[PDB]
Amino acid sequence: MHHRQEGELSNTRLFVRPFPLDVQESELNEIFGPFGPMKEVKILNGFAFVEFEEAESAAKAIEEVHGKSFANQPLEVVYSKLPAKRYR
RNA sequence: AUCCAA
Repeated sequence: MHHRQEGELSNTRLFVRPFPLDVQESELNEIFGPFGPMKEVKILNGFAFVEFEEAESAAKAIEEVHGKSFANQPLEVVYSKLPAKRYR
């Protein structure tokens, strides 16, 4: 498969889906926040990316938020594409 | 409703 869908995922950058078209960063901060200090959040059309300041925090938020109720259905949580690959 | 950032 092409590298657009393959590569090493970050232990801190989480993928979250499915989402409604009305999810908010304030919702995910209450769900994922109790798992450690968060680095960044971004909500999008069908998903969001929740990053942690620690790998153990994100790894726990997967093992705890994966399969939780949101928009009347169980969502999923797993590792997402690695951040900070941008040039410098 | 399934990968965007940096």
